[PDB]
Amino acid sequence: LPTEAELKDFSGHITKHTLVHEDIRKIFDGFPSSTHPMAILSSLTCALTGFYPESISPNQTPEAIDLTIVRLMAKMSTIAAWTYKNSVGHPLNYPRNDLDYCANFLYMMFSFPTEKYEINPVIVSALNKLLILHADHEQNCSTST
Amino acid sequence: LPTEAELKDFSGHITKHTLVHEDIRKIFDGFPSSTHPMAILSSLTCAL
Amino acid sequence: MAETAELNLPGGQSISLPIFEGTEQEKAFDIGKLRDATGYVTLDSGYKNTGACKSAITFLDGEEGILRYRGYPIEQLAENSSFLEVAYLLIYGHLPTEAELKDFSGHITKHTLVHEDIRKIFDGFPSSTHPMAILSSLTCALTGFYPESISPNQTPEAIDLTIVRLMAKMSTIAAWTYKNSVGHPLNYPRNDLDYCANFLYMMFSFPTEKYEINPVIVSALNKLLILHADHEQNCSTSTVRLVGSANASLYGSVSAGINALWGPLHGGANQEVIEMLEAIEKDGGDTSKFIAQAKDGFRLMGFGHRVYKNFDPRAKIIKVAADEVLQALGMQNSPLLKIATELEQAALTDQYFIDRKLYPNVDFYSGIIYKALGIPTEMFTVMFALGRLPGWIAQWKEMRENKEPIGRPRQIYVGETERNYVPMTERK
Amino acid sequence: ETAELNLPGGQSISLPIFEGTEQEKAFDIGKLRDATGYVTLDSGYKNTGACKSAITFLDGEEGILRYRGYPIEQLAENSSFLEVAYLLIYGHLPTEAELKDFSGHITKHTLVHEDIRKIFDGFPSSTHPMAILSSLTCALTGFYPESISPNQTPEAIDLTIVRLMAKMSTIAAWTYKNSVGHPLNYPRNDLDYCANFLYMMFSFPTEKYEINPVIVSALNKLLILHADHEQNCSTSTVRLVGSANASLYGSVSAGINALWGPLHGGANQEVIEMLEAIEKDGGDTSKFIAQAKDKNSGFRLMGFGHRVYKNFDPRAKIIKVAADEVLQALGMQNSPLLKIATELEQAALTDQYFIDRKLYPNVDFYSGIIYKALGIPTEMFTVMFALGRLPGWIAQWKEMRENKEPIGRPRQIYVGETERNYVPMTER
Repeated sequence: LPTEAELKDFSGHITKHTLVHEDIRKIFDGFPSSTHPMAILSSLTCALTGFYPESISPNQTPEAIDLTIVRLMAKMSTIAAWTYKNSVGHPLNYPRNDLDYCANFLYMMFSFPTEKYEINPVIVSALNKLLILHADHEQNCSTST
Repeated sequence: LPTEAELKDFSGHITKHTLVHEDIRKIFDGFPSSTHPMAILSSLTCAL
Repeated sequence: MAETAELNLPGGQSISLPIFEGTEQEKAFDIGKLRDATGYVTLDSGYKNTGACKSAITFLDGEEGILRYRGYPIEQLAENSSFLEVAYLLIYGHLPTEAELKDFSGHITKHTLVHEDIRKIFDGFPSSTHPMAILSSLTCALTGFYPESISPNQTPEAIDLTIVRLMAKMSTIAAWTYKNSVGHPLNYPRNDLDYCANFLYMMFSFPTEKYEINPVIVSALNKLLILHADHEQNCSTSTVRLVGSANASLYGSVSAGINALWGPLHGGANQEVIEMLEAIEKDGGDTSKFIAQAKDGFRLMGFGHRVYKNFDPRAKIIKVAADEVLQALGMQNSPLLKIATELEQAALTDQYFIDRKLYPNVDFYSGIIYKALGIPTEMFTVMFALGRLPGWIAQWKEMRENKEPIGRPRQIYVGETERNYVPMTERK
Repeated sequence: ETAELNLPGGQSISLPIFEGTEQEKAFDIGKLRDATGYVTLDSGYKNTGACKSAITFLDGEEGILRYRGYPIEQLAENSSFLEVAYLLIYGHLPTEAELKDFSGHITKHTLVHEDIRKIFDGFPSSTHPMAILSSLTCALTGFYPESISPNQTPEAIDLTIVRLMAKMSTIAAWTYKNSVGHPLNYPRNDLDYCANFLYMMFSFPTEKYEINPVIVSALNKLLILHADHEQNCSTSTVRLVGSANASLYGSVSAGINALWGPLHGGANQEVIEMLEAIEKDGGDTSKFIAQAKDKNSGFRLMGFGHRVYKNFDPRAKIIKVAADEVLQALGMQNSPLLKIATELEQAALTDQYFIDRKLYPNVDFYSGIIYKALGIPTEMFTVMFALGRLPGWIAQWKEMRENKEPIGRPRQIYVGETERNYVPMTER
């Protein structure tokens, strides 16, 4: 369990890195609105190695691995919300600096640029619970992959 | 081992389908020239 | 009280040359009749001994460490002026009225917004493109978007519009060159920040981290840019005047000046200053090894100067700001300040440095402030261009208003004398 | 041997004499400012020798032009563009093997990177071709960062030169395709330089392009006639920017911006506009010849006069005759524009006003009429000058670097305000 300082650095680093490179947004631009979100999630996820070639170098230092971990925890939230916006033809929301991980995902997914989005702490806290229940399950097909 | 007709249909069908959708070319357009080829191969392969 | 020079050309021929005395006792002889009356030209290596123009803009004396914009000492403009006030002074000749500095800074605010089509041109540059390629190429493009700017016979109204558009858009486009390199989305300029603050926002604000406008950083940037605003005649300023003398657009003449500034021989523009500080940090932060081994460059790394003997009069002012910037962030006991002080006190006390007059110049300190702000090495010459821009513009405008003729020098031919074309068959 | 210069006070200095291989004479003011504190004063460098050069001999008094001692008339009649480019750059007529090597390397490098094509995608069809040409040439330093790295190997430099000669042709054709909304052509490796340019520009899918050997010949000749002209403004820009060790790409981009100015290469566009205006007015050419003499009527005789030629321009005399031949060879009998042009020269050359002021047609006066006849629109005329002058720019840059010229740092005489104290805003 992290100390208050460990969780604040971990969650702060994740917040910083939720911004996805403009070139990945332009790759995303190529996908028709009809594309299944999972095609985009998997496709943009393997493009990250191309943008972060240090991630596949031999001799990963612990510091380098820590940076890959916060990059992927951050950017998965952003790209996941892109896959929804793509299906409905809405503009992409930039992530916010002031929202916690789950609130920021809900904002990126459901906010319009046409009005302040009302964040419902009931939905934020229900999403925290659902993600926690799915966080790990030992040696299933996806984890073994 | 294919008969002459099986290999000709198999190799003919492959020839027809070597053309990649214009939208996949536009996804490809997004990748910087510096990107490692394996990033593009894997990424375009899961877009299919 | 007018003098004359007498030139006695071998063969017995002689000419009287009128002497021109400037307002700081710089003397020239007028060779305006030399070729037509004698058949002779001067031969001058790198124009080192040639008065290309008369300027009311900037007086510089390197032996006496003096520098003035329009008579006003550099020390007093830096400590008390603002970049746009100094831009107005350099360009229009006097310290502005309250209404003048208001309208100028207001018109610049309105025009910092760059056309969507120039943003689409910018979209094509890969993220790895050196920022100076993008700065020079997009400045170049502006003449295409503002064709009126290469019209013959532009109203002074039109020329003033060109001047605010470029002062405005240079800051936007410089911020784009940084965003491109880190993959960040472009910021729209804001209507409610002043010139330097809007630049820092456009450069450093990004959706996932709070950007607060620190007034100490604003004050430091205003002094950096003031101190780079003009430096008399030099390669890049001469380029801007020469391209301008052909009636090129201001945009085209500045594009050419940027490419001159990019040259590693220019002086000042030396992104090796930030490179120095980084190479040392990575090598465990030990100065006295890089210094030791960088003997067995130096002008490229913020040490010494071509014009100024003894000391750079801009250096000791930006030294102050460099200290306030380090303390306004959390860097009082950082590797930067440590590495900085070791280098500087090799310069200011190691005799080898006192011998070859390698004192820290304004860019040694500028490179420290820039490294402090997280401005990368490949942006150093862009920050130089952004400061020098109003000087370029003032030098271009003076050149136009004095209706200087096209710069078209002569040569002495030292090639082959007349010989007939040999058709390809009859050669080898 | 020396000239002797007597200044007020006892001061006297011996300025050495230098005489070139065509008896052009200068005295060396190299040490003037260090020995005396004086400079020359010389507006537009009408009296200053910028350099020694073996590239091109220009006798403005007699109207003589040679490239490396080869008469222009003989090269224009019998040589080709790339042969002249080779001779200008490398200093001799190529052997059969050298010219095949040079044109072969140039053919390979004609393909422009897909990211430069995408930058080009951003320019609207309304953009003046020269904005596009200057902006993309500028971008090239971004794509070939080795070209600005210090210690260029001769091999490195040679690859820069072939890259630029090649890509200027492809990009110049893009600027035309942009204006008419046609898809870009890829270069064709089975076509010579001029035919490849003509195919890239004029081939479009819905009309059979035939390579016309008359058009290919006419283009080779015009490009040769534009190839070099000694120390003109744009060439002086390329050397100045280049003396800072800027990339060839950056130096040539600054050159293109100088050439665009109406007082330089931009004049060819204005000449054709004058001939069309006289065509439209319908009026006697003698009317405009009088208007031309009328100190301020609004009407200047464009394409007459030159800084150096006080006589016929040999390039104008060749293009005048070739315009007749080409229009005849293409079935364009009696160009109304050619008649007005030949009538303007007829009246001007016999009219004492013009003869006393040494006002003859220059290269710009007849060139538009031939470009027009090849299918080249007015807004491409200065692009065609840039494509011709390129190898001259390259030759001049290359010789400037091989001579190890120091950075170009012209001087001023200050004529502005003496030390005056900063006056805060509230006190003004």
